[PDB]
Formats: sequence, C-alpha cells, structure tokens
Amino acid sequence: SWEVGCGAPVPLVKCDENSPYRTITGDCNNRRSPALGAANRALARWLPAEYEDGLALPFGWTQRKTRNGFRVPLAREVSNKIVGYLDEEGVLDQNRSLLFMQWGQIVDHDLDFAPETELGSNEHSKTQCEEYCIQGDNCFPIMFPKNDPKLKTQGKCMPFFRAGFVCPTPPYQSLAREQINAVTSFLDASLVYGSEPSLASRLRNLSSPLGLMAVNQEAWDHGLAYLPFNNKKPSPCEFINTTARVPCFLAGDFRASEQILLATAHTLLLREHNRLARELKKLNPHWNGEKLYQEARKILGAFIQIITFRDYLPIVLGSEMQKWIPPYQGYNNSVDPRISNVFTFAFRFGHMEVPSTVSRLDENYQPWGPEAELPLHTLFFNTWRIIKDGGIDPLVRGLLAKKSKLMNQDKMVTSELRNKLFQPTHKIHGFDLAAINLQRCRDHGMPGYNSWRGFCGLSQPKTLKGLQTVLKNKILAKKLMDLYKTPDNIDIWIGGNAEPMVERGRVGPLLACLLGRQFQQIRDGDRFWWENPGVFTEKQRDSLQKVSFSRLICDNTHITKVPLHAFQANNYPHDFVDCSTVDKLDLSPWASREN
Ligand code: HEM
Ligand SMILES: *[C@@H]1O[C@H](CO)[C@@H](O[C@@H]2O[C@H](CO)[C@@H](O)[C@H](O)[C@H]2NC(C)=O)[C@H](O)[C@H]1NC(C)=O
Ligand SMILES: *[C@@H]1O[C@H](CO)[C@@H](O)[C@H](O)[C@H]1NC(C)=O
Ligand SMILES: *[C@@H]1O[C@H](CO)[C@@H](O)[C@H](O)[C@H]1NC(C)=O
Ligand SMILES: *[C@@H]1O[C@H](CO)[C@@H](O)[C@H](O)[C@H]1NC(C)=O
Ligand SMILES: O=N[O-]
Ligand SMILES: O=N[O-]
Ligand SMILES: [Ca+2]
Repeated sequence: SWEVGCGAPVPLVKCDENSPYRTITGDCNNRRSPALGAANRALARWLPAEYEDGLALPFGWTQRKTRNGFRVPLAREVSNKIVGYLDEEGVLDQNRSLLFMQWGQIVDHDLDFAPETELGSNEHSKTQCEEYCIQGDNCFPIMFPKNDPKLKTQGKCMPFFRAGFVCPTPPYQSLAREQINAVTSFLDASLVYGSEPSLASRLRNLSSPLGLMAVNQEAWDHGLAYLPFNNKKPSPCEFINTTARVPCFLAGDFRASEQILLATAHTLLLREHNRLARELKKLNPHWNGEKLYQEARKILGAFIQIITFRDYLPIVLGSEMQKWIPPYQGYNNSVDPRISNVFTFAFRFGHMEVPSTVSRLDENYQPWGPEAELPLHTLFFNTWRIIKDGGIDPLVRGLLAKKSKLMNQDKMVTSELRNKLFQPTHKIHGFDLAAINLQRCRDHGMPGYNSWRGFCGLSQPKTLKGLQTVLKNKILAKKLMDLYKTPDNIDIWIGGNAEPMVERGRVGPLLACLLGRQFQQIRDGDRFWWENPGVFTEKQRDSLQKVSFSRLICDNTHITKVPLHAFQANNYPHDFVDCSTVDKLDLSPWASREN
C-alpha cells in the first residue's frame, strides 16, 4: 500500500496469545498481523481501485469524464432496461428452498458491512440530498432517466450516500479511497454476538451467571425467546406501522430486521445459543457465565461454518466448488482472511434469488390464516408480523416449503426490491436495490467486468458477438452493449450475474471464481476454524459433524416435520420427516470432568 500503517483503530489490541476464544473484534486471529480480518478496517483490494480521478471520485460522478472513452450509463437506466420484469409466473427455483436465499443473506451479514459515511445528525445535507437531489461530497444521488415512471411520482432522484472510508473520514488520504468493513471477516457468528465490545456486552445477560444472551422481556413465542427490542428512535420498524408500534430487534448485526425472514433467522440463532448454554451448564455446573457464553458462541460459530461450507457453498458453486475450495488441509497463517471489496458485490447474486412473496404456513404446511401470503415489500422492517401474527414457526415453515427465485437473464430482480424497497429515513416503499448496487460498485471504485474476467483467468469479450457467446444470450448482450459501449465498462454486479450458471450451481464462472477464492481464504486463514487441530477435540468434532439446519429448527421452534436437506426444494408431506429421525448435537464431549 502507498503508505503502510494509516489505521485509525490499530492499537488497543492486547493479544492474549493463549486466550482460547476469538475476540469479538476479530483482532488477534493472525499472530504476525493481528488486525487481519478484524472489523472496522479497510476491505481488501484484490485489484487496484478504479475511480474517475484515480483517487476517490466514482465513475459517473462528472458528466464529461468518460470511462475508456464512453459515458457510464445511469444505474437506474440499467436497472430498468436489463434488471426489471413484470411477470412473476415461472420464476421460482424448482430445486432451492427459500431458506437457500436466506442463508446467503445470513452468511453475507456475518462477513461484510460497508456502512454509509457518518452524517446522521439533523442537517440540510442528508435531507437536501433527498429533497434537492444535489450531488456533492458524500451525496451521490441515483438520478432517474427520462421515461422513468418514478419521475412522475417520486421526484428526480433516489437518495444515495457514499460508503465510509478509513483514515481521514471527512478529508482523505493520498492512496485511493478504501471503504471500511464494519464486521469481522471471519465466519464467526458476528451477526449474533456483534463485532464491537459495546454491542457484544449489551446483547448479553450479565444479570445471571448462566452465559445467556439477553432475550425479549415484553413478548414471547409460545414460551420461546425473541430477540430484545432496540429501543432507539427513529425506528424503521415502528415507522412502517405506527399503530402496532413494534420496534426493530437488537442483534449482533445492525441489519437484522431489514426483512422478516432475516429477523426470523436471527431468532433461531439466538435461541440456539441459549439452548447450548443451558445444555452446557447441566454438563458443567462449575462453569461460570463467561465460560458458558464463550463455549456456546464457539459452538454456534462452528455450526455456521459447517452449514455454510458443507451444505451451502456446494449448491452455489456446483462443479467449481472443488476447483476453488478443495478439502481442508489446516490453518495457513500466510492466507489473507480479509473480505475483499469485490466480494461484497459478488455475494449480491442473492438479490436475484429473492421472490416476490412470503408465506406463513400452519402445522399441515397449509396457508396460515386468510393473508398467509404477503408481498415482500410489506415485510421490510416488519417485526409486528412476527410478534402479533403467529411468531416464528409459520415463517420458518414457509422457508422450508417455499422456493427461492431462480436467477434468469430475462427476470433478474423482482420489482418488490427493484421498485418498492424501503430504506430507513426515506419514508417510502419506493427505492431500487439494483440501481443501488450499481451506484455502490462505482462508489467503491470497482474495476469493470473484463478486469475481473482477467483476474479469474477467463476470456475478455471485446465485441457484441464475443459478449453474446459468453452470456449465451444475444438480446441481453445487445442491451448491455447499447448501455455500456464496451464490456470493459460493464459494472461487475450486473456483468457477473448476467453469466449463465455453472453445472449444479447458482452462479456463473466469474462469480464462482470471486466467491470461491474468498470462501477458501476465510477458511484457510482462520486460526479458530472449527476443523483446525486444537480448536475442538476429536470427539467434539465428531458431534459437530452431525449438525443440520433441519435440527436447528427442531430444537428451537415447535416444528416437528422437517426435510433432511433444508436448502433443496422440499414439498410436504412427501419430502418431510419427523424430527426424531434427525441427528442431534451430542454435547457429551464438552462434559469437562474437571475435578
Ligand atoms: C429481502 C432480501 C434482501 C434485502 C431486502 C436486501 C437488502 C439489501 C440492502 C438494502 C443492501 C444495502 C445496499 C447498499 O447500500 O449498497 C444490501 C446489501 C447487500 N446484500 Fe442484500 N438484501 C437481501 C438479500 C440478500 C441476499 C439473499 C444476499 C446474499 C445471498 C444478500 C447479500 C448482500 C450483500 C453482500 C450486500 C453488501 C453488504 C455490505 O458489505 O455492505 N442480500 N442488501
Ligand atoms: C398495524 O398493525 C395492526 C395490529 O397491530 C394491524 O391490524 C390489526 O390488524 C388487523 C386489521 O386489519 C386485525 O388483526 C386487527 O383487527 C387489527 N387490530 C388493531 C389493533 O387495529 C394493522 O393492519 C397494521 N397496519 C398496517 C398498515 O400494516
Ligand atoms: C437473564 O436470566 C434470568 C434468569 O435466567 C432471567 O429471568 C432474565 O429475564 C434474563 N434477562 C434478560 C433480559 O434476558
Ligand atoms: C499457504 O498460503 C500461501 C499463500 O500463497 C501459499 O503460497 C502456500 O503454499 C500455502 N501453504 C500451505 C501449506 O497451505
Ligand atoms: C436438486 O438439488 C440437489 C442439491 O440441493 C442435488 O444434489 C440434486 O441432485 C437435485 N435433484 C433434482 C431434482 O434435480
Ligand atoms: O432501531 N433500529 O433499527
Ligand atoms: O440488509 N441490508 O441492509
Ligand atoms: Ca464475521
């Protein structure tokens, strides 16, 4: 890097080199380089940033500044002409449950968060971005093209604020701008426990010595725990229904209530922690609060690793799985475990797997009540539909029995996300996640499609006919060439997602490469990886080998009918089995006879 040692939060790291638990912040994982993979550091750059001014300004910022001699298209125009579709008939994934989409969002939240720069206080600035659509400093609004229906109902732009960056946070440094990752790069259940000391502690039950996570005190799920409420204003979850006045949940990750199924998934994970901590107490009555907390946390971290690497990545990466994530050979301390800037875009392939509706199903996996099925847009920042309309169980059934959207070159992102997205502070269900993704690519200084094709050892199409052959799609290639005049200029999110999916996977070759490398690195570069000799005992790892999502559900809801393979498409009752069929987590290897 241009000038090494520019970090604002570098010190305050007393690494206890025998401490057997992960830190919350991810510091002290790597011994030689203790900040590697820790939160609140720069995202890694696998390739040098590309900004219109070499330093900081996004391509598209200045009108008369070309990229390789062509203007970059408006993000919303690309969204409208390539990404949008009308007909939700036929879009569903006949071999992936809705859990497959949801696990992806969960894993993503474990690994990366690049928050908007801090300008939250009352001011003209953020409201003048919204109101007057005035580009400047961190305000980089998504301007509507002519012929955009939203022009007629919403104004001239959708607000957008540039991502935070390290070193000077209002002024800048002399290398290219580097965006921050606010969570730990390690797959470590940071979304459950938090990535900062403050939050980690606020989330805990330190009022009793049982090592429990705090649970909700105002509401219960047929006895089972809910996440605690986050009691700060303005609250988006209150804003979406002022009558119900039900707040957002408080979880290790800030985004937990963005949609009801993510909130759902967070609820399972918290309950798992508590069930593990109570189960541990009995087997080790002598263990204190810290000990029980840390040992539950460690088990939950392992669970997420296994589900991810054994269950999830094989049906994303398909044939490429082995090529990028060969079987584990042990911790390598030479591996950079940091999340890359490009990965935070590559893993947005999930956006094309989100379907337009969510169902609540009853115990016979039939519609729960008269509005069992709801449009996804009514479920952003929606906690009241959990609290006051059946709790978790009906939503979890729908995750099992309903299907993900299938990526489709003609039907990429459902209008529920493309046209009706809600964002805190902006008051309308009227934003476009696709447009935001594209603007964010520019904001983060992303190299274009051919740069990444080059990086990944893939052919770099220079013409329409070349692009037609790579996309295997003449009309999409044409639309991409008409908007971006060269494939060199195609934004990586749309370019990557445009490629046909590899055999037995759900992403194309380029994304398989970007994803596969990242996941290989977060495994191989993790000192606390579950299968690393020493982290667990031989017998502990024999127990952990048997975890399943199916089992998580059985332990932590009142559901009794589960598939064995929760991520594939399952129909009830054919592909469902009683919970007693399903292997448990045997915790007897954690018995410490410690006398
Ligand atoms: C209803 C479902 C979902 C909603 C509403 C949603 C919404 C969002 C929003 C608002 C952002 C912030 C975008 C920005 O300002 O740049 C975002 C970012 C992201 N989403 Fe999604 N998303 C969903 C599902 C998923 C899924 C299924 C995945 C992956 C399988 C995923 C992966 C990501 C990633 C990686 C980011 C970038 C995070 C970062 O590093 O900052 N999302 N999503
Ligand atoms: C806000 O939440 C309330 C409940 O907290 C929603 O509905 C209640 O909702 C339906 C009425 O259509 C029934 O369950 C009850 O008769 C209602 N009770 C109350 C307290 O009014 C209401 O529809 C929500 N509104 C929106 C726009 O989401
Ligand atoms: C913590 O534990 C005690 C006893 O287990 C319980 O009664 C109390 O409500 C818990 N506190 C919170 C807020 O989770
Ligand atoms: C570990 O990582 C480095 C990174 O390039 C690689 O060169 C080396 O061969 C690896 N060694 C082992 C044993 O994993
Ligand atoms: C469906 O998906 C699974 C992976 O989840 C795969 O192994 C299986 O062969 C597929 N079966 C069908 C019905 O295509
Ligand atoms: O209350 N905040 O999501
Ligand atoms: O989940 N996104 O804020
Ligand atoms: Ca993490």
